Amino acid sequence: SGAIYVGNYRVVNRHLATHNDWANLVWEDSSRDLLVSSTTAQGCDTIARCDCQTGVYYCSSRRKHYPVSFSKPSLIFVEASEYYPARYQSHLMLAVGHSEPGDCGGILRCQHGVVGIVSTGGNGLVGFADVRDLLWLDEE
Ligand SMILES: [Zn+2]
Repeated sequence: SGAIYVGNYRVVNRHLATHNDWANLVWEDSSRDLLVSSTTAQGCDTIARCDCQTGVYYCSSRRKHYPVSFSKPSLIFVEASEYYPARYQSHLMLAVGHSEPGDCGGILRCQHGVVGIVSTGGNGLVGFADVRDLLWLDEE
């Protein structure tokens, strides 16, 4: 589990969204596994605005932050997981690393802020849903 809290936005994995998320929807995209809902309280996370390919992600199933290199956001074929069939997922970045279903929502961060959240795992790869292209999270 995990979310990003920026401005009056809450960013979560679409497969972990709550009724309150859907009842306060801003934007959602199944192909990216992302959903954004509106918040009453201001959040303090900064979204990275950059093309970094190195950062650190949180792996809840190891209670550890791991430094990783990660790929550019792309359309990646993902094997079946407990929450999606095998499919193409968009805006996805991969690294070599550990990722269980419970690790979804862990933050990937670089020197510029939050890059994305854990979304996929298996075959010794961890996939992160990028948020750096969602420039509107920074305003309004
Ligand atoms: Zn960066």
